[PDB]
Amino acid sequence: LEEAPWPPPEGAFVGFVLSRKEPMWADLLALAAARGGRVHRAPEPYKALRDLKEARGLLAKDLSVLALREGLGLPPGDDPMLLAYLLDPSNTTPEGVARRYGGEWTEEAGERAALSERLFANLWGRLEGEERLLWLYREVERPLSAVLAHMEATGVRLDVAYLRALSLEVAEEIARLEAEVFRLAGHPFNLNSRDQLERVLFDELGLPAIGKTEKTGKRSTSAAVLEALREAHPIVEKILQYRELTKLKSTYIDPLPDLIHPRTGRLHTRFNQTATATGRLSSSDPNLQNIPVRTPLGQRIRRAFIAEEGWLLVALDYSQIELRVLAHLSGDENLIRVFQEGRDIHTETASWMFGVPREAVDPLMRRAAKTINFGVLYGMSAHRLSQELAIPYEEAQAFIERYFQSFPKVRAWIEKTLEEGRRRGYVETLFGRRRYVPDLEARVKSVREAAERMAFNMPVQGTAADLMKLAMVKLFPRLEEMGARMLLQVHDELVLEAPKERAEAVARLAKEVMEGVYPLAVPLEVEVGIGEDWLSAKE
DNA sequence: GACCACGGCGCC
DNA sequence: AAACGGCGCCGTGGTC
Ligand SMILES: NCCCC#Cc1cn([C@H]2C[C@H](O)[C@@H](COP(=O)(O)OP(=O)(O)OP(=O)(O)O)O2)c2nc(N)[nH]c(=O)c12
Ligand SMILES: [Mg+2]
Ligand SMILES: [Mg+2]
Ligand SMILES: [Mg+2]
Ligand SMILES: [Mg+2]
Ligand SMILES: [Mg+2]
Repeated sequence: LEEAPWPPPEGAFVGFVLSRKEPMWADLLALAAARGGRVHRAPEPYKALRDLKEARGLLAKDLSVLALREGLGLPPGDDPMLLAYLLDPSNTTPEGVARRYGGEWTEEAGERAALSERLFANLWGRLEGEERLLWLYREVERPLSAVLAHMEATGVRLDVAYLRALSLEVAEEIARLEAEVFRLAGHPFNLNSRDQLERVLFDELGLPAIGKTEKTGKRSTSAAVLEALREAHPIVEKILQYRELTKLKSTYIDPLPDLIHPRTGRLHTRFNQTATATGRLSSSDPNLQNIPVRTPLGQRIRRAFIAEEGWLLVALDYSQIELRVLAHLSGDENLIRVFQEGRDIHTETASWMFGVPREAVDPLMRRAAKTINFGVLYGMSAHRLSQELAIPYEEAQAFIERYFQSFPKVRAWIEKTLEEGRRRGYVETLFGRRRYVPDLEARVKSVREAAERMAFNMPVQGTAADLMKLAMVKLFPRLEEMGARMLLQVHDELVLEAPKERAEAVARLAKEVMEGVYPLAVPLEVEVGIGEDWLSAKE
């Protein structure tokens, strides 16, 4: 390309180099733009951002987030990554996309700008005739990137002093557990080492091995294996408790307070738009989509996620979303009727599991039922949920029978989905998002059947993902008008931050927007709560 | 110091 | 672990 002085014309494709991958923490090392056979290199990157009308090109959201960080209202526009991801969700990296669609991902901003221009031209051409994918791009993915950029730049407040105090307390309990484990082992060792633990349990203590690990075939020390050995030796329970505490402390309690941004005083994640095979988002650096909530200590950690002073968090959560989606996709009368009657499958299953009336089902019991309901739906074995429920194999067989027999058209939709998948080479969501599954025609059964479970799950999980994305795009401008903030997305949950005076109105509006985003054969119901912290806002 | 595979596990 | 699906991060063991 012909070198030309900054600034570039309108509609130019940007290229840029960051000191690190996280846009909220990155230094803008270089900035460039390409248009009309010319490349414009910015002598002064930060000031040059002001000359841009939009961030158009590869990883557009990243540059936009950095711009927002610097108080510049620069929205992301066209991004070849989004086009490639829609064509094939295995297109997740700019390295891969460049190689596949015409270029090479380098470390020079000018070459990145030129690459962005070429890739877009080529990828836009491949979207010719793909009207459903084109609809997803224009109406969902492209505007969503703008929404996500604002969310990333906003961040969420965290009670740092609380977590630091909690760390000291957990450390003392960990010390008690590890000391007991070493005593019971008869000698100290690296309890964090599963290799050393394996030898202690199975060679020294002579406990029976239950399972083997996948890649190397070692005797597994997983929680599922330990759960089976809970009554064989006192050391097992102590290890399980050590596992829980060290997991939470090393993953959340200790790292998170060190990740507070010095300018915003808040915690900033990244919402990756081209990272999953189903169309779901992912969250990273740090992952805020896996904040603990199951155990007491876990809930204690979730409490650290708080609203700004004078504000309140609003948590909105779709009700039984994939089951409702399944009802629409399959068209099963029995399942549709269940949601028309306003029933709760999770509660009903949980009542059966613990053998109690459905009014005696606590949140923890209902949570466990989700493993059973979705597990069985997506192909869990009779042997597994017999171990999950600690019931005889024969009973576990019977549950799987009645589950599918209650909803006959579900199995029909699955068989239809798999056959179409074999013929076309891909499955699709309700809106036409695709996932290629070539292993549907594998001659090895274990491989073929594994692919099948991936294949028929994708339209269900993906449709729910499409619906949430659409809801986010619609909801965002409404929130901006109300002075409320969209903070987090957790797959089928949104976390908002609103002024105390407007909290209830925001909750009501967001609920209605989410419920009426795209009507199905069954009503979409959304549970909403308001609180000073994340945990309180979901109760 | 970084990167890796692995086992393991937090969430949806 | 076991024929649930979808993610990212932890420490270990290991290389470079
Ligand atoms: N396994 C430990 C127990 C907690 C859990 C969970 C799961 C959730 N999902 C998918 C299906 C849900 O529709 C979607 C949202 O998760 P959710 O809100 O927790 O569950 P749901 O929306 O069905 O219940 P609720 O929101 O009405 O309480 O994520 C799952 N999908 C699969 N294949 N397996 C799962 O375990 C889960
Ligand atoms: Mg407060
Ligand atoms: Mg939900
Ligand atoms: Mg949820
Ligand atoms: Mg792994
Ligand atoms: Mg290992």
